[PDB]
Amino acid sequence: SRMQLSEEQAAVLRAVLKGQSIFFTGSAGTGKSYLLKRILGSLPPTGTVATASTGVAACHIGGTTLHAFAGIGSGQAPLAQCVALAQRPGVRQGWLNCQRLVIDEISMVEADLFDKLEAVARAVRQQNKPFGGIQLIICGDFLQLPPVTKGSQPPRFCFQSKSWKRCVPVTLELTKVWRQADQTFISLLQAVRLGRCSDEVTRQLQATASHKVGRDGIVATRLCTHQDDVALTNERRLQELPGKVHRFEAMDSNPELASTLDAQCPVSQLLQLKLGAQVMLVKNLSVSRGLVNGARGVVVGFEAEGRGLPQVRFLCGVTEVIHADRWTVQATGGQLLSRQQLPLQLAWAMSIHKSQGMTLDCVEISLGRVFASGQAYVALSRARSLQGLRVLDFDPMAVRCDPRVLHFYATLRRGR
Repeated sequence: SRMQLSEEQAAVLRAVLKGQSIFFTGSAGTGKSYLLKRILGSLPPTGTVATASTGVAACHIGGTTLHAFAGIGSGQAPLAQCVALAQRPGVRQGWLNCQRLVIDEISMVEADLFDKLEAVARAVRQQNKPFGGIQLIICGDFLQLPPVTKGSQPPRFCFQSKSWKRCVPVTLELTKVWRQADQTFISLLQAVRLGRCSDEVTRQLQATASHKVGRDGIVATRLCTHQDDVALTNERRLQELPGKVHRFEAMDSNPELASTLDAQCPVSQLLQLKLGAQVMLVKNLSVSRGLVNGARGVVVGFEAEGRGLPQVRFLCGVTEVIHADRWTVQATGGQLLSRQQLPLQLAWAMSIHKSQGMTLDCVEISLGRVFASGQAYVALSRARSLQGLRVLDFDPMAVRCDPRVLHFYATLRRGR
């Protein structure tokens, strides 16, 4: 075990191994990802179900989406219907065989959906205990973006559900800046997350507006709010370059489901590159050499023969030819599907949604406009340090947070 756990992280692990349902929570940069991986290595594979609310986060933990596991379609039908969908052959044994259920990215789950899931559990398993007697291991942070709904009315946070207190009797916090993160920058994030933008926070961010962050042909990625505008942007920037197009097609086990893999793993069926393309790594190839998720680079060549694989120069100081990697996704019903493709994305632009669970080493962020509660904090959390970041037109009016969620955190802090 490469690194020793902190006293706060050790407490979580203890509780989990005694069989207790627990929610653990804290800002970015407190070691939540490291702790999830240590929990999943410590538990028996048999009966342990790793899930996340998103595709992006599910892949980072080698699991599946909560939507796919559940098998209740959208969750919006009456209980008896949801319950009938969960009874379907493959979907049903997943519920029966689950002993411990890990759920990352809990901020994304709306309260009415948590309540539907909890009742579906008790019915399918014929067990009167909370969530059908499953040991729940829940990770996230409600000071992130609010949950989305389609349901016409306001969305409600997961902690407002009728079954939350019954299901989650112990909550523990991670508060210290983790040993793989920068003290100065995480301390600034922790102030922004609580809505608190002092004159010194505003100075430190405004001071980055003039920063040159790239070098050696690598330029900063512009962080954006919406995935579709991002794809058009990256495609237009690639079209402007004069080099010939190089195409890389995925090898899929089940090509009749490519759309599903496009939507759940971090790479597509077809990757196009040229000399000069701005790229981002999306697998951890080597932590010790800086080849981690979010590492920024530029294409500097292609192999002259064979498959013509790209040669990438990274900001971290590595130049290397990038080969195909593998991802496995679990479909509703349980079938394992696989995609082999290069672990690279275009990176003139990147959305907040597709960058969850990672940080970039070369990034530009615009924060003069007001966004939702938690938006300024979540965007700044995609950077690593003040050195790798340029903030345009920062305004402390950009910083808003949800007062109901602040009171939830203040109660937790008063405990200890």
